[PDB]
Amino acid sequence: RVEDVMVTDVDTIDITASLEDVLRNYVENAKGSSVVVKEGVRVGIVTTWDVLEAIAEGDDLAEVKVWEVMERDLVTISPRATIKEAAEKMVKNVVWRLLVEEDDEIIGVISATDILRAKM
Ligand SMILES: [Mg+2]
Repeated sequence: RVEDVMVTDVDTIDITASLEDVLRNYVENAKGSSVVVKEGVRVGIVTTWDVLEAIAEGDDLAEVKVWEVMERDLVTISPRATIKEAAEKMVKNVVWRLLVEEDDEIIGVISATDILRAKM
């Protein structure tokens, strides 16, 4: 199940950060995503795909704040879901990562990389 393959040690970024920060975190530290935090509460996820979308639109990455592009509802899954169910949600929503929520709070992230490694 998701709880068996998820990562609880999540990378976070403040809600006031920009896509330039997300880009930098990827290029300098290899971080493909971050869980967005607002005053200590995890509220969504921002990813390098959001950066690519901004580049495609010609946006100034420093001016796009992470709250403008973060996601939560369609990318959240229960730790009780099976790995196949997690893969199905990733495929339906065309995302590489899902936020894992329990007791209304984000407790981790599961990525297609994790699922592929577990299958192998
Ligand atoms: Mg998106």
